[PDB]
Parts: sequence; C-alpha cells; structure tokens
Amino acid sequence: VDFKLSPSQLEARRHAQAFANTVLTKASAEYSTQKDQLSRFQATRPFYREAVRHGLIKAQVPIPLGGTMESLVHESIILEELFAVEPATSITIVATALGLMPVILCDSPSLQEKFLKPFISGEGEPLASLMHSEPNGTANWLQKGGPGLQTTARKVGNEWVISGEKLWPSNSGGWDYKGADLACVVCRVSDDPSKPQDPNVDPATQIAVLLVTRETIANNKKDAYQILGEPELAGHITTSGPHTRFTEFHVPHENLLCTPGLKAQGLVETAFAMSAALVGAMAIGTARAAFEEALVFAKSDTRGGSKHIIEHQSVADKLIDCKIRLETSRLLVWKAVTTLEDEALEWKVKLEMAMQTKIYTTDVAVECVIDAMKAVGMKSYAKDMSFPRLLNEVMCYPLFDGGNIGLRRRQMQRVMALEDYEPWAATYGS
Amino acid sequence: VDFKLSPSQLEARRHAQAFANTVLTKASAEYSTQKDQLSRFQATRPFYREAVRHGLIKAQVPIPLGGTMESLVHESIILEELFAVEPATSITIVATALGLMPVILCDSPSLQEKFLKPFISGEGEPLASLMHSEPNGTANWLQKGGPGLQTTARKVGNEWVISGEKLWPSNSGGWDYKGADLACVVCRVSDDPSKPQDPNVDPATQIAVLLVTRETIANNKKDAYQILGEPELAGHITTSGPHTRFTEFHVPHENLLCTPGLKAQGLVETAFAMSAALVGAMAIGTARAAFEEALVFAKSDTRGGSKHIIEHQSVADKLIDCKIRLETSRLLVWKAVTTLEDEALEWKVKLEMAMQTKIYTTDVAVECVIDAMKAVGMKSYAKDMSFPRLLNEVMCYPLFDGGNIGLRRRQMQRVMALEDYEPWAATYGS
Amino acid sequence: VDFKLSPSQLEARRHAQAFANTVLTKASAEYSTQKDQLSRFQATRPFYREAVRHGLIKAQVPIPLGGTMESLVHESIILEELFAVEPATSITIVATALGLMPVILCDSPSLQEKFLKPFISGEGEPLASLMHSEPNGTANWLQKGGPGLQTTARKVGNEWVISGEKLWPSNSGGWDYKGADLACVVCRVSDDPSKPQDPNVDPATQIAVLLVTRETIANNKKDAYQILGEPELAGHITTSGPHTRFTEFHVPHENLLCTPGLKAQGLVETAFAMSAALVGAMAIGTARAAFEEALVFAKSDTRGGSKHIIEHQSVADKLIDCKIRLETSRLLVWKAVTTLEDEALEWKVKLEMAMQTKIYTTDVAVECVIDAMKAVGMKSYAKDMSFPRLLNEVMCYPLFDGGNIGLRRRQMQRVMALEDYEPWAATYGS
Amino acid sequence: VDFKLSPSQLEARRHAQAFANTVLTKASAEYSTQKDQLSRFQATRPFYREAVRHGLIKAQVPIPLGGTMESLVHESIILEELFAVEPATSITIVATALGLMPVILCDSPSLQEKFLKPFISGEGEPLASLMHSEPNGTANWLQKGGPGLQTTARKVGNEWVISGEKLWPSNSGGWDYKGADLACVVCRVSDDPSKPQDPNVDPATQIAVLLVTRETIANNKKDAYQILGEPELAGHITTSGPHTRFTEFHVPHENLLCTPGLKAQGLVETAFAMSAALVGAMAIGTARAAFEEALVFAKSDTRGGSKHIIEHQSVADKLIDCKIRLETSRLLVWKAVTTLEDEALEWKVKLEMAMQTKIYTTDVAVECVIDAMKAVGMKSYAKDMSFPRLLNEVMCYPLFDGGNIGLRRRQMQRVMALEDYEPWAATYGSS
Ligand SMILES: [C][C][C][C][C][C](C#N)N1=C2C(=O)[N]C(=O)N=C2N([C][C]([O])[C]([O])[C]([O])[C]OP([O])(=O)OP([O])(=O)O[C][C]2O[C](N3[C]=NC4=C3N=[C]N=C4[N])[C]([O])[C]2[O])C2=[C]C([C])=C([C])[C]=C21
Ligand SMILES: [C][C][C][C][C][C](C#N)N1=C2C(=O)[N]C(=O)N=C2N([C][C]([O])[C]([O])[C]([O])[C]OP([O])(=O)OP([O])(=O)O[C][C]2O[C](N3[C]=NC4=C3N=[C]N=C4[N])[C]([O])[C]2[O])C2=[C]C([C])=C([C])[C]=C21
Ligand SMILES: [C][C][C][C][C][C](C#N)N1=C2C(=O)[N]C(=O)N=C2N([C][C]([O])[C]([O])[C]([O])[C]OP([O])(=O)OP([O])(=O)O[C][C]2O[C](N3[C]=NC4=C3N=[C]N=C4[N])[C]([O])[C]2[O])C2=[C]C([C])=C([C])[C]=C21
Ligand SMILES: [C][C][C][C][C][C](C#N)N1=C2C(=O)[N]C(=O)N=C2N([C][C]([O])[C]([O])[C]([O])[C]OP([O])(=O)OP([O])(=O)O[C][C]2O[C](N3[C]=NC4=C3N=[C]N=C4[N])[C]([O])[C]2[O])C2=[C]C([C])=C([C])[C]=C21
Repeated sequence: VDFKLSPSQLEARRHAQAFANTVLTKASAEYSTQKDQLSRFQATRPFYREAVRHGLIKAQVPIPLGGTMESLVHESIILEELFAVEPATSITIVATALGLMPVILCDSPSLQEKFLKPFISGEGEPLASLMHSEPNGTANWLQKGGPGLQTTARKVGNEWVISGEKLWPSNSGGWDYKGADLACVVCRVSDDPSKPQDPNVDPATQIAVLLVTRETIANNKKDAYQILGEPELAGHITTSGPHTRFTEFHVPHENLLCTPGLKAQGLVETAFAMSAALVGAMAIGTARAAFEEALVFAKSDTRGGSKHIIEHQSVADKLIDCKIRLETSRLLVWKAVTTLEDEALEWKVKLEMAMQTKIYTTDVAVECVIDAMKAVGMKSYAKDMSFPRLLNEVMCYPLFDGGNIGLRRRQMQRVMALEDYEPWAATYGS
Repeated sequence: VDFKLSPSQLEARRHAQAFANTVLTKASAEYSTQKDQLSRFQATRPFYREAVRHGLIKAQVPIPLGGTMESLVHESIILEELFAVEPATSITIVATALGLMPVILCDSPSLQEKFLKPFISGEGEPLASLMHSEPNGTANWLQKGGPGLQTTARKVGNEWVISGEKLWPSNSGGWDYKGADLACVVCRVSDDPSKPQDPNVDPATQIAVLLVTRETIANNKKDAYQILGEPELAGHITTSGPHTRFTEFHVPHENLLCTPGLKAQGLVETAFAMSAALVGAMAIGTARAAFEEALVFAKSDTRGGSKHIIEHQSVADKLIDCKIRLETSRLLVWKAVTTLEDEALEWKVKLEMAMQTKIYTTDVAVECVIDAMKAVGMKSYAKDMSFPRLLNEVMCYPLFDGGNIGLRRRQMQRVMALEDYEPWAATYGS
Repeated sequence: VDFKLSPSQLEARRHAQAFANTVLTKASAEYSTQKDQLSRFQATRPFYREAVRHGLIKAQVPIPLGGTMESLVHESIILEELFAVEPATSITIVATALGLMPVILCDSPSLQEKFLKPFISGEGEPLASLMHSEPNGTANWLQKGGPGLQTTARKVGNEWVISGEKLWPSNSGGWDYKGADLACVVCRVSDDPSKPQDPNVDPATQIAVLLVTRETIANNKKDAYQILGEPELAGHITTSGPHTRFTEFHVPHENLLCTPGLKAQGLVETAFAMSAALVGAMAIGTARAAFEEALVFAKSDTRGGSKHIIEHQSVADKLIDCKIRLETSRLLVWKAVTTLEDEALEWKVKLEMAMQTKIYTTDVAVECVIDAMKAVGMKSYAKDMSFPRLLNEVMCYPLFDGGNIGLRRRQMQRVMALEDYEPWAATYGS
Repeated sequence: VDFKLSPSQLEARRHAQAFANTVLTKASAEYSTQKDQLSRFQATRPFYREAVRHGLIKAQVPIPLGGTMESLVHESIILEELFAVEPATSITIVATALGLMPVILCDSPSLQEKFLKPFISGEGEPLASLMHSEPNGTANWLQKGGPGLQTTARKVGNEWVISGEKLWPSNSGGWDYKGADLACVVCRVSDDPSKPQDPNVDPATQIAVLLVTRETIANNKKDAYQILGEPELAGHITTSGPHTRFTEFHVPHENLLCTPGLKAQGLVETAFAMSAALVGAMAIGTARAAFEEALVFAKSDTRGGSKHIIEHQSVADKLIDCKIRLETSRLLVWKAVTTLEDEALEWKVKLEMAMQTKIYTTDVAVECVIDAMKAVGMKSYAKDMSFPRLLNEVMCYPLFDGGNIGLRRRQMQRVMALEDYEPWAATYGSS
C-alpha cells in the first residue's frame, strides 16, 4: 500500500491547475452577464473549446480506445483541481465522460470506432449525454410492479421508435438544441406504449439503450424531438440539462448499443457507478475551495480583535472538521476508483465501494462548505467572497448522480442483504 | 404551565397569514426584475407601505408607548407566518423593530415621545436601524485591550462628532440613501480617533448611542454621510444593509440616547438579546416552508414507483427530523420570549435563555431545509420549487443577528462561567 | 401560554428531591454487593418500600380512581428529579405506573376498584407490569401477514388459557418470581396456538389483555408459569424484566380487561404513548446529572493549566450543546404531556407529539452524556465519577419503551402519511 | 497509488486472527471471575505470555533494533484483528509498544541495545510503560506560565531524584506493583520542587525522560515508590494504569534518555504522535465488531416480522453509516502511518495527519457502536450480546491517548496556525 503520486499524476495535477487558472477563471465575466440557463451554457462554449484544445475531452476515453485517460486516479486529481476553481465547463467535461461511458464499456469495436471518433480528435466542441433521468423520477425505474421508465422504444422493421420525455441529462440538447453529438438514450421496451409495464416481467430485462446523434435528429421530423424546457438551477447555473420529448422518433437498429435486457441495464449501472465514485472528486473540489478560503481568512483576519481568528478554539474546531472531511473523502475516492479498476474483484464489491463513496463525499461536502461559512461569519454571506456560489454548487452533489436517499443507499442496501455479501473484500480480498 | 393560545394570539396568526397571502405573495413579481440589491429593496417599498397600513409597524412598539404590540409570543407568531411565505418586507419590519428597541428600552420619556412618533402613526414607510456592525467585525467589540468599535464619537460644544464606518445594518440608508427615518448609531467614545482605544479602560464604559434621522443628515455637509456600497447577499436579496462612512458628522447632544458607558452598552445588549429570541421565529418560518413543501410532495408523489414517497422509511425519517427540529425550535422561542418578559428573573437568566434560543433554532433551521431537499430529491434544486430560495435564506440566520460562533456562544459561555450561574433558574426559579 | 410552576408543582419537585437525597442515595451501598440482576433488584425492595411510604406509588394513579396523581407535568417533574440521582427504585415506580395504565384507562369501574386497590393503600411493596415484549421482538406485532405475538390466549369454558413467552417486561415476576401483584398480559387470540396467525385478518382485531395476579399464579400448576431467565443489562442493573413461559396457564374470564380487538389494542397503544412522553423526563434526569457533574468540574478544575476549563471555547461548546439538548427536551416533554391531557385534541395529534418526544429526548440524551464525558476528559472514564454508570443507563432510553427505529418512528410515520394529517394541530388547533 | 496487500501483510492478518480466536477468546473465562481491576489484569498474564510466544511483543520493535515489526501498516492490520475480538491483553501489547517508543526513537545505540533486549527475546512477559499522565491533568503540560508537570526531577551528584505523582500510565506498576520492566518517566526539571515553574522559561526546555526498571525500584527505599490506587474503568476492565507516587526516588544519570529540553519533549511528542495514528486501528476493531454483530443479526432476524430487518430502510441506513465510518477510518489510519514513515516529509505534516486520524477515528467509532445497537434494538442492551462491552470499550478512545478536546485538536490547531502550514503536503507534496 502506497499513496505516492507518479510523475504523470503530478503533471496531470499541474496541467489541470494551469488550465483552471489561465482559462477557467475568465469564464465568469462571460456567463455572468447572461439572462438564463441556456445563455449561460452557450457562453461557456469558448472555454470547452479550450478544454478540447488542452486534450481534456480526449482524456475522458481510455488509451485502448484511442483516448488519453491514464487512470481513474489521474481523472480524480484533474476533477478536484478543476472544481476547486470553476465548475462551469468542468461540469461539461465530466457530463460528456458519463455520456461516453456506455459506448466505452460495451464490447462492440464497431460502435466504439464510429461513435467515439469526434471525442478523440482534439477538434471542435463535441458533447455527449447519458439520457436516463425523467420528469416522473428514476429512483424506482427497476421496481418490479411499477410503471418503469416512461421513455419507451419498440421495433418497427429495421428501426426503433422512441416515445417519451427526459429531464436533467447534461448536454443532452447540445449547444443549440439540435442535440448532443452523442446521446445514449435509455428506454423501456414497449410494443404498445399506451399499456402499462407488465408487472410479471423483471424491469431490468426490458431495458434498451439507443445511440442518437445530431444526424439522427436531422433525419427525423422537426416535431419528433422537442426541447420543452430548461430548468433554472440553484447552482451550476451554466450547465444545460433540458426537458426533451421524443414523439415517434426513429432510430436505426444499427444504433442499438447492445441486446435489450440485463446487459443494457448493466451498461447503465456500470457507467453510473463509475460516476458515483468520480463525483466525490467534484465535491472535494468545491468543499476544498470553501475550506481554503476560510483558512486564508482565519489566518489573516482578527475580526476587530487582538489575534487572528484561527486562534479561537471554536473557529479552529470548524476548520479541523472541514479538513478531516476532505482528507477522508479523498482517500475514499482514490480507494473507490482503484477498486473499480481491479479486474480480480467481483462487481458487487466494486459497486458497494462506489456507493459508499458517493454517499459519504457528497453529504460531507455540504457540511464542509457550511462550517467554513460559520467560521468566516457574516462576510461569507456576500458575493465578494466565494461562499454564496459554493453553497449553491455543493447542494447539487447529494441530489444528483443518483441521489443518496432514493438511489445510492438503496443500491448499497441491496448488496449488503445478499447472502454472499463480503463487507471487506475490497480491502482484505475474498 | 399552559400552551394554549388566546383568541388574540389566534387573530394575530390569521391576520399575519392573510397579509402574507394577499400582499407579500405579489412582491416577487416586482423585485425579480430588478438588477441589484438596492433596486430590489426599492421595489419592496409598496409592500412595506401596505404593512404599515395593516398596522404591522405600530405592532413593533409596546402599548404603553403608543404602539400595539400585544406580547412577544404574538410577535413570534406573526414572524413565523410572514417568513413561512416571504422574507422580503418581513425582514424590513423586524429590522425596524430592532432599530426602535434602544429607544423603547431607554429611561427617557421625552426621547421616546419624540422619536417613536412616526412609527406609531399608521402612515408612510418609516424605517429604523440599529447601526452597530462594521467592516472590521464586531465579535470582539467589548474585548479589553482590543481596537474596539471603529465608529467613534467625540463631544464638541453641544454636539457629538461621529467618525468611521458601518457595514450590514438593515435599513440604515433608508429607501434612497438619505438615511433611515431613525438610526441608533453605536459608537466608542474617543476624543482623538487617531489614537488606539485605551487598553486599561473597559470597552463597555465607552459606548455611546447617538440618534440620527434624515434631518440630522440633511443638516450636515454633503460628504459627511456617504454610502460606499451595498453587499449582494446570497439570500434575503431584497434587504438593504449598506457600507456607510461618517466623516465629521455632527449630531445634537440632545440626540444622545443616554449617558455614555455601561448603560448605553446595556441598551445595545438588551436589544440584541430580544432579537436573539425573535430570530428563532424567522428561522422557524423559513424551515417550516421547506418542511411543508417537502411533506406535500412526499404525500402526493410516487417518483415513478407504486407508492407515495412518504411510505419509504428513509424519506419519513427526514420529515420526522424536520418536524422535530421545528417543534422544539418553536417551544424554545416561546419559552425565551416569555422568560424575557418575566420581571422576577435577573438579566443573566434571560440572556442565557436568549443565547440558547438563537444558537439552536438557527443551526437546526439549516439542517431542516437541507433534509427537506434530500427527501424531495433532484426536483428541489430547480427554481420551480421554493428550496433554492429557502436554502440561501436559511443560511443567513446562524450568521447574522450576532453569529453563533463568535458572539452568541461567547455571550452564553461568559454567563455559564459566573460563580452564581443558575442553569435552571428560568424553569424552577432562583 | 405560561411556563410558571404552581406551589404544588414546586412542592412535588422539593418532595422528589428530598426522597432522592435522603432515601435513594443509600441504595448503591446495598445493591453493589449483589451478584446478579435479581439479587440487585431484591436489594432495592426496602427503597421501594420507602417510596410507597412517601406516597409515590399512590401518586401513579389519578385522583378519580383513589390515587394522588396531580398531573402529568407533576409526574414529569418528579421523574426528572429521581432519575438525576438514582434510577434504581425510580425505574420500578414508573414501570409499575405503566403496568397500571391499561387498568387506569379502561371503561370498567369495577375492574379498576378491584385491581388498583393495593396500589392506593400506602402499604406494602406492590409491583405492576405491562407484559407485552417477547423474545422474538414486538416491532411488527401488528403487521398484517406477520406471525403476530407468540403469547396467545384461547377461551376454554369460563376461563382463558395462555400459551407462550414474554421477555423484558419490568417487575413481571415480582420480588420473588411468584408474580407481579398485577400483570397486564397482552395476547394474540388464537383458538389453536399451533396454527399461524391468519394472514387475512387484521392483527389489531385479535388483541386481548388479561389481568394476572399472584392469586392467578398460585391457582395454577407450578409448571404453568416459569421464569426461564433474567437478562444482565448494560445499565439499570437493579431492575428485573425476566424471561417468562406460560404453559396452559388458566385465567378467569372476569380477569379479561375488555373486549378483544381494537379496544384492547387501543388501551395498549394509549398506555405506551403516555409512557413515550414520560420517558423524556427519565432521559433528562440522566443527562442532567451528566451535564451538572461536567459543569461543576469545568468550573472548578484547571486541568494543570492557568484557568478553569470552562474558559476554553471547545469545553464551553460541549457544555452549551448539553444545556440546549436538556432545555429543548423538557419543553417538549411538558408540551407532550399537556397535549395528552387536552380533551379537545384528536388521538393522532397526541400520538404524533408523544412519538416526537420519545425519539428526540432519548436520542439527544445519549449525545449529552457523551459530550459531558468528552469535556471532563479522561477522568470521566473512572468509577469515582458518575459517568460510567450514566453512559450505560442513558443507552437504555432510545432502545426501550418501544425503540425509536422499529416502533416510534414507524408510529409517527403512519400518522404523517394519513390524508387528514395536521402537523401543527397541537399548537395552532385543528 | 496502491491499496493491494502483500503476502506478508495478508499473513500478519491470518496470524493475528488465529491468535485472537485460539488464544484471546479464552481470556474472558479467566478475568470475568476476578473482583477488581488489578486482579483482572493479573488474570491476563498467561495470555500476554502467549502473545510473547507468538512473537507479538517482538513485533512492536523495528527490524533494525532486533525486533520483527515489518511496517506500521502491518501493525495496523494486527491491532484491528486483535481489537475486533478481545481488547484484553491486546491493550497490554500496544501499551508496551508506546512504553518502548521513546527508546526506539532515541539516537543512543547503547541505550537501545540494553533496554530493548527483554522485549525482543521472545520469552517471559516483559512490560513497558510511558509514564506521562498525572492526577492534575496533562492537557496543559507545555503551557508557558502554567504549573507544568508535577512529577519533577533534580540532579544530585551522579543521580536524578524524582518527586511527584503519575496516574493512568498503562502497565506502569508491572504485574505485581514492583514495577514495569521498563518505564519511561516524563519529568519537569526543577531544582527546588516546592517552587512553581518559572513563568519566563519555555516548559518544553525543561522536559526530562528517566528510564526506571524493576532494579531501579529495588535500589530505593520502600516508601520512595508507592502505588496509591488503581482506577476502576468503565471499559478495558483488565488493564492496569495505577496512581503512583515518587518520593525522593533515585535514578542513575546513566538512565537519562537524552539531554533535557526540546529533544526530550520531541521524543515524547513523536511517540504520542505515532500512537495517535495506531489508536485508529484499535477503534476500528471495536466498532467493526459492533458493525459485524449487527449485520449478522440484521440478515438473520425478522424481529417477529415477515422479512429480515436489514430489509427495512432505517435499519439499512444505520448499517450503511457504520460501514462508511469504518471504511473511511481504515483509509485514514493507513494514510497516517504511511505518512509517518515518509522520510521526505516535514514533522509538522506528519503530526497534523496523525492528529486528524486520532480525532476522526475515535469520535466516529463511538457513533458506529451506538448506531449498531440502535439497529439491533433492545437485545443489544443485554450481556448475552457483545454491545454492552463494546459500548464501554469504545468510549475510552476519544478520551485516552491524548483526548480529542484538550490535546489533539489543540496540537492540530497549533500546526494549522503556522505561517508555513501546508494543508495538502502529505498528498500533493510540498512546494
Ligand atoms: C459524472 C458526474 C456528472 C453527472 C452529471 C449528470 C448526473 N447525474 N447529469 C445527468 C445526466 O447526465 N444524465 C441523467 O440521466 N441525469 C442526470 N442528472 C439527474 C441526476 O442523476 C438525478 O440524481 C436523477 O434525476 C435522480 O434523481 P433522484 O432525486 O435521485 O430520484 P427521484 O426518482 O427524483 O426521487 C427523488 C426522491 O424521492 C425519494 N425516493 C424515491 N424513491 C425512493 C425514495 N426514497 C427511498 N426509497 C425509494 N425507493 C428520495 O428521497 C429521492 O431523493 C443530473 C442532474 C443535474 C442537476 C445535473 C447538473 C446534471 C445531471
Ligand atoms: C431580529 C431581526 C433583525 C435582523 C437584522 C439585523 C441583524 N442582526 N441586521 C443588522 C442590523 O440591523 N444592525 C447591525 O448592526 N448589524 C446587522 N447585521 C449584521 C449581523 O448582526 C452580524 O451577525 C454581525 O455583523 C456580526 O457578525 P459575526 O460574523 O457574528 O462577527 P464578526 O466580527 O464578523 O466575526 C466573524 C467570525 O469570526 C470568528 N470570531 C471572531 N471573534 C471570535 C470568533 N470566534 C470565536 N471567538 C471570538 N472572540 C467567528 O467564527 C465569527 O463567525 C445584519 C446582517 C444581515 C446579512 C442582515 C440581512 C441584517 C442584519
Ligand atoms: C415509562 C418507563 C417504564 C418503561 C419500562 C418498560 C418499558 N418499555 N419495560 C418493559 C415493560 O414494562 N413491558 C414490556 O413489555 N417491555 C418493556 N421493555 C422492553 C422495551 O419496551 C423494548 O423497547 C421492546 O422490547 C421493543 O424492542 P425494539 O428493539 O423496539 O423492537 P424489536 O422487535 O426487538 O426490534 C429490534 C430492531 O429491529 C429493527 N426493526 C424491527 N422491525 C422494524 C425495524 N425497523 C424498521 N421497521 C420495522 N418494521 C429496529 O431497528 C429495532 O430496533 C423494557 C426494557 C428494559 C431494558 C427495561 C429496563 C424496562 C422495560
Ligand atoms: C496506542 C497505545 C495506547 C496506550 C494506552 C495509554 C494511552 N493513552 N495509556 C497511558 C499511558 O500509557 N501513559 C500515559 O501517560 N497515559 C495513558 N493514558 C492517559 C491518556 O493518555 C489520557 O488521554 C491523558 O490522561 C490525557 O487526558 P485528557 O483528558 O486528554 O487531559 P486532561 O488534562 O485530563 O484534560 C481533561 C479535559 O480538560 C479539557 N481541557 C484541558 N485543557 C484544555 C482543555 N480543553 C481545551 N483546551 C485546553 N487547553 C478538555 O475537555 C479535556 O478533555 C491512558 C488512559 C487509559 C484509560 C488507558 C486504558 C491507557 C492509557
């Protein structure tokens, strides 16, 4: 057991810091003047372009697939540094990574060659999206006896026809609402969409994932793909994640990611478990910005007293708590991503670790931001400091990427209740 | 011991609910279009007008002084209903109340008659402000050997001359930056503002409070009173609490609230202790709105499952923790304001109880809003629900009205450390 | 709304204190030399004797029934004082109170007069016990489709025959294992005990409560009523709540408490709800002793430094948190018991308030004891201080009287989910 | 970065597990019958003998000093397995390790060769004790202008004379109150012990460590070393940490660990910093036993319902929270001991990491035990389950080894307040 960083991992850190400082710091002056969520998102376009130019999109795809991703620890380091400065654009990079994951993870060399090509070119501003989330929710999408996903697909000849609405998927409508360069649309198979999911068939057996590109949307009637809305979010105000409606939206059979059923579900599960671990790095980045801002302040400001406020035990107690949360969180992320890369561990083991990581790091990040504000006091509440932005951004994390209460705690509970559950396999082996 | 409400307490609730429902609900339409903090405050003026017309400003003044305040429990009931709906204007009323408290509490019948007049009239939109807070902080304003308040006063002839800066005080610049109708300016006495506070002099012995009206300001040179800025707040985006500079600002000696010294400090301390108790009702109002919005959702929405989400043990646990926090908070506030009104108890007992109240209610109000959001899930993060507003609003409370970490816990610690401290005196008697 | 105590409330406190100080302080010298739970329980007989002599058992029965209970606030005040000194004997009194509650609550004046008789006499050491808890658990005793209670009753001729086992009920085997002077044995009605509970009938319709006295036991074969064992408890080491087997145990039909079904369930529910509210006073008593011991220590000990440790912000912070938990807890208890006594309120309102109180008071009491230990430091871990006993004692409360996790949160959840739920009805009315 | 365990690390776990299960499980039958703290301690002697025989005392000493300790991660693994089963005897072993640390960390080969010898022999039941703590407290022992340690020392001829009292030090009296085989006695230097510490001199400059063996004690008058008492503890009921009084107790100058002053204080700090990191594994063992008992119960008991209670969200939530605390705790411990072993890092960086580790792991262990008890319910409260023992044992951890409130939070705060404080140096290197 070793925690030492390789030269390539310290370089990744240096590269991410340089990009965030020289590029991402200029973003706010552009997006802040815009009047709504989409406009703010479109204002980030030049910065994403610079991310592509800096090789950061290509770094979201494994080397075997023509990308430059060195490992998930490198990835975790990059994301922490990025989110400690500016989640605008940073969020777009990782949302694209997620949107690429089902293609990355499938075992279809032709699909990989064809659909990952734009993202490994180092050109343009291509966006990917994993379109899973829906207006009615998704915590219960696999509940046997329940309605299931409300975006459905049926096969008609050599094509699939998609019917229904998505809500929340990042980048899903692309820069201009004519679509992400690649969307992986997750559907429930239904020959007759006006009828309820069969309560006697396992929902996981009816899952399909269809690859939709801008070409696919262009080859369809205009009214077959409509953007109905764009949520105004409490924080991450520069992201896009619209409300989309599919109506008789035709997709070539060749665009079907794999055979419908447990394998399709598994691709979705694996993608979202990988994101569950990586989200920890984002949360640490945000909470670290908070902690660091409060630490610098506490060590340089006396608040009209005789000594720097760090010298008061209650203030120090808050900063200690912040520090501990960030330290424990990073260790857990690095544990989780390494666990996920370990070919000798069973899925159950990797999944459970990923669930722990998402739950802990996101819950604790919020406490860290809030405790940092309390320590600084009143001055943390005005927008000449980072905290108002950080407070809104940090509340995203426990809720998104499969919220802790409805999704991640349930996924974990399910593993723990299996007769063969081995709690310590990721540490002490089977 | 009795918890039953009188018909007048019930009417106070009804009256406050109706005002919030019929008047306050219309405020957002007006302030949401405005570009900055001051503009948003100005947009709020017609609603403070209606609050005056509804008698709510007169209700901030005791009956023996020409006001209509029935009791502090009536007050606590009104504040909860207002803040449950909309802190805009509601904050202005309560900030005015605090700005009036030093005059309400003094032993000067002539001063009371003169200065409370416009506030008990039922007319106009008159604003009051207790101007204590400062750019450098105030947590250590009473520390012997420290720099002390940086807003100072010296007597010259039959006038006092104020030098220095205030920051944060609600309403202080009035509607137009020409002054609150009444500001109580808290100063440290210094015949030479260039020299440090005497470290062998108890800071409390040097406190003066000077009454400043729009007339006082108009009778001074142009740049003797300057508004240097207006903080943009995370929440309560329609209040005004500017950065003010006094330069050789002359005030008549007749406007000095009382003899400078311990009695002046006493009036400030007492006003802030009353507001420490009342603030709990504000926190309750915000957190209650969060709880109720989450509760309705939970009992009407299945999130794509087969049952309402309140039927999941994890969801119910969150709503349970919310309800418990709200219930204990309200009991504590009523206990505290009732203790304040009890002539048999000595100040230190009333003070310790008010500190507890402020600390508890404001800390747990934050947790209540956060748990409500975790129970609702992703939907809580978009502005078509209240939570984004409530999250920014609730974080004000542990920070403002004397922060828990620097001020209130320290005030409580000091009382607990006294040799004759009686922990249960507010309950079981001395 | 009023918090002021009457002369009788103040006398009840004074009386409880004198009894705790003069009588209870001497119990430890007797029970400490004993070898097992029963030996320790039996060694407290002389102190329960004194409690009866001080009228404390008679005080558990309302005045219309020949007892001296003044109110539930008086009761809460009494219990707080007793448990702040010594839970031994104190626990026996309140367990007797619980045992008597179903009789006190029933609609039969002749049952009341016959069975309550020895408890209002002021002589002897009468013990009562509500025999509900079982070896297999009780959290799901009313679950439709579940196995239900495993102590069952069938009617044969003019008598009932009880089959099965109880575990935990305080006082159940009396001083000598020949039985409590009054036991209320809660049973699932089953004509054939070898058959499972019918999954098609609502469990609450099958509840019956049978009154079992030392007479009943003497009138049965020696092997019909067996004590299989006595749990060795972490804390409250002088109580008795043994493992009891009923085999073909015959009970007169006259000794049936009421009609089986909802009526009998209602009496059990009501009894346990009242105890849910009163348990708060016991938890406060224990936590108060912890807080006050830490407080006195903090104010008199420098821990080899230059100042009393209460002058360290981290120490004060712990003491402040303790104080707040205690204050909020007592407010909630007094609110709940008052709510229980208000005939204008629906049962579900009283139930929900009782549930909140049990959950909150018992959870935070544990935190209060631990923090007080943290503040005192290493010294708190040795048995020359109260803390070791208090720690073990305090951990009983979240678990017993219906655990927070399996029972009270579930009872509260059920109420919150009802369509006609009124969260604030106990405060603001229906 | 790597989390995989080596064959020897995996073997250290199997070995520690086998010893706990075959040996330590039998301890209870012997100590449970005794009537007081010392008797219960004395009843564990045969189990400590077996620990020695299994090479576990030798494993508390670095290889270069003739011991068998392979690394602090190995140590962490061992302690977690031991404490998961039985802290009796396990506590004696680690308390000995701490008592050995000042000698292990000193720069005197002759002193190490001589004093560490019985402990690496693989025979007997040798005990070591770091005698720092005192009746009046030690949170403030280094406070300038404060009273300081009340165990003082003065040099008279070629000897040192110790005056004052210790309280709490593990094993300090040995098995029979004739002394631990090696005690490291931490003293404040004072020529006239009736005079207060000079408020103008830095307390750290006055620290001395004097080695005191059974021979030392035998060479003194009887009344010069007396045990005044033995605390009855809430938990870890089989350990000894007596109240000791030194009255004109003579020690050879040859037994002075190093020159009094900052270097002597540094050895104490480093020793206690190392133990701050290792304590985390002790707390993990205790909390882990709680988690595992609750998990087994939750997955095989319906509590009179129609499904196992782990199938209830609120029960799962407690087990999840326990699991997460345990996982985060072990990562932190392993990070901390790895940091401590990193020659490229500054002391302040190592210390800060050790403080964090101690504060977090020990606070969170307590929550883990209590949550596991809440999930099991009423049954966890009776002594036919482990929890009553685990509850009392777990509360020791935030309190001992320098309590979190008075000591470890203050040591950490002090580091954070320095101008050159580097928060992420143990992770991202120094700039
Ligand atoms: C890598 C990282 C990056 C990320 C980004 C993403 C994520 N996640 N994005 C997205 C995408 O892309 N795609 C998609 O699809 N999506 C998305 N998102 C969204 C998210 O994911 C979320 O999380 C979802 O939507 C889900 O949600 P939730 O909340 O979790 O769920 P719901 O269904 O809605 O529910 C709610 C609630 O309820 C309750 N429950 C239910 N059920 C249940 C419950 N409990 C218990 N149990 C049961 N069964 C609970 O409470 C819950 O909470 C997104 C978003 C955003 C904002 C962004 C920015 C992005 C994104
Ligand atoms: C009842 C209702 C009413 C409300 C309104 C008001 C209030 N409060 N307003 C005002 C007025 O009116 N006036 C005045 O003057 N002011 C005001 N404000 C402000 C507030 O009050 C606040 O709170 C103040 O500013 C204070 O703050 P703080 O934070 O508390 O303090 P400082 O000084 O800043 O400090 C900070 C921090 O630091 C630390 N420390 C210091 N010192 C110390 C410490 N610790 C410990 N120890 C010591 N010694 C801590 O951490 C702290 O925290 C206001 C405001 C607003 C926003 C509004 C809206 C309003 C108002
Ligand atoms: C007023 C004051 C007085 C008191 C005393 C009494 C009480 N309470 N005692 C008694 C009597 O008397 N009687 C009877 O019967 N009993 C008794 N106890 C006992 C108690 O009450 C307890 O609490 C019972 O046992 C119950 O328990 P719990 O725990 O709650 O339940 P279970 O069934 O066992 O369960 C466990 C667990 O699991 C889980 N779960 C289940 N289920 C479920 C769940 N979760 C969710 N959901 C569902 N459904 C949970 O976690 C739980 O926890 C007693 C006792 C003692 C110790 C004493 C001293 C006394 C008494
Ligand atoms: C790993 C290994 C393990 C081993 C074991 C040991 C440890 N720890 N042991 C011992 C030895 O060996 N040695 C010695 O010396 N000792 C010992 N111990 C004891 C412990 O360590 C403890 O921790 C000590 O004592 C310390 O305590 P504390 O608590 O921390 O302190 P003090 O002084 O007492 O204090 C208390 C309190 O107070 C307060 N404060 C003060 N000061 C201050 C404060 N605050 C804030 N600030 C300031 N400045 C606080 O709150 C505190 O808490 C031992 C023990 C035991 C039981 C065992 C079993 C073992 C041992």
